[PDB]
Amino acid sequence: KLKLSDWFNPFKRPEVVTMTKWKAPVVWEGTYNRAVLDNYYAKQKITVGLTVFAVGRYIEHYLEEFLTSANKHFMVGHPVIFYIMVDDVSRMPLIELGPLRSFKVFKIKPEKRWQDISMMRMKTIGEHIVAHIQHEVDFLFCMDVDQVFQDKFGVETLGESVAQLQAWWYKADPNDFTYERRKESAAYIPFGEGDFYYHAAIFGGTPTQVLNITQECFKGILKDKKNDIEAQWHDESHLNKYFLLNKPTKILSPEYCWDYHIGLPADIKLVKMSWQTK
Ligand SMILES: O=c1ccn([C@@H]2O[C@H](COP(=O)(O)OP(=O)(O)O[C@H]3O[C@H](CO)[C@H](O)[C@H](O)[C@H]3O)[C@@H](O)[C@H]2O)c(=O)[nH]1
Ligand SMILES: OC[C@H]1O[C@@H](O[C@H]2[C@H](O)[C@@H](O)[C@H](O)O[C@@H]2CO)[C@H](O)[C@@H](O)[C@H]1O
Ligand SMILES: [Co+2]
Repeated sequence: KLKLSDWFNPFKRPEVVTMTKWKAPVVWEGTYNRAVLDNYYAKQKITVGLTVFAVGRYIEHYLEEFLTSANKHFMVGHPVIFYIMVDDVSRMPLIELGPLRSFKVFKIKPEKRWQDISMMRMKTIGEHIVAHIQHEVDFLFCMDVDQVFQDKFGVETLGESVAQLQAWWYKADPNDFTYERRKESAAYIPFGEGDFYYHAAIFGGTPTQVLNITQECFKGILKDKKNDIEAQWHDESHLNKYFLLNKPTKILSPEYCWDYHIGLPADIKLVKMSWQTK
């Protein structure tokens, strides 16, 4: 059916990494033919899902900007369902959605520690994949709420398993990655090992793969807590361990999740999504 040559040309971005040793593309602005993919996926009649959690003061503020920008830039041309997880549903703001967009809201019990809020996402996402999302969408993205779409974030990002390159580390040496380095943690990665440092603010894939991502991360979170240890960067450490062992079939460049606090080097041609201030 579809082959990499049909839509992806790595040679259009020669100054950056565009392919991995396991044959996965790194999608940079200029390398992809979105028109070919729009037509390809429209034939298939796909629906894309997007989960976001919002707890505490995050609820009304970031969520409005996130959803407003998402409705504007996320997978335009194809049906989308927004899955919104909140602790108090009263905080859910009213965002008018465009054609073929809808949403569902669920009330979640907020955890005590800010670290468990972020990590408990993994369990909750898996539960809703089994309960309904596996029957509602063909691809699924899970995103932090404290970020904002800036340009088209389209079907060029879809794949079996999708990882995001952390903007601060994509040109760094693996020995400088902030992996979990304690052998006692399930997320342990030795020095000299690792392909990239992936950002936990964006990951996706088919519901099947996302279930495995979130189930395996959650089990590592669980094993760690039972040994009274918490990974350096919590779920992100476990996600990086997971993608080390289970290579993503597609990687998104830092253009798809950029921190302007870095600046704007020549590598970043067109930002599709940017961090919010932390
Ligand atoms: O009080 C809270 C805490 C967390 N969150 C949710 O958890 C996400 C992660 O928290 P932050 O965005 O505040 O922190 P970071 O930018 O440091 O998050 C990054 O590091 C985390 C681990 O520390 C996770 O790996 C996360 O996926 C990754 O984007 C938020 O986007 C939000 O969706 C809330 O809604 N409210
Ligand atoms: O290292 C993972 C961690 O990165 C944070 O980003 C830091 C970055 O690591 C640091 O080099 C730079 O000086 O400041 C950035 C902003 O604090 C992310 O904020 C965090 O979520 C993790 O992804
Ligand atoms: Co964040």
